Amino acid sequence: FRILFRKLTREIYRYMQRCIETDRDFNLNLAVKSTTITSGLKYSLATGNWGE
DNA sequence: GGATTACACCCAAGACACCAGGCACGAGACAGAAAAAAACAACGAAAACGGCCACCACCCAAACACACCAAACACAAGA
Repeated sequence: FRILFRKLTREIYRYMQRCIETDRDFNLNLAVKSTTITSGLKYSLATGNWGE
């Protein structure tokens, strides 16, 4: 979970780099790609390979 | 620095890339580089003042001699 959540926070940074340039208010519900942690946990528990 | 580490067989389970900066084209600005002109060096022409030979007179150089001093064989002294 630590690995996958640092992935997610890096995505949030990469997104706030672009969207903020537009100079708009953003609701953060399009800023988090929730599928990263879900897909990672599911991949590890379904394959056994413990990691990205 | 690499390279190799038993042989045969059975079963199950998941994936069979997604997403992000570079090539082309897509347009500005100082730098990669090109054109010019004005204060840089020299040379031609005129002006008059510094340079060369006279003229010149007083100050330093040579001769004469003075007395004075430094000096050198040797008759005498001496160990």
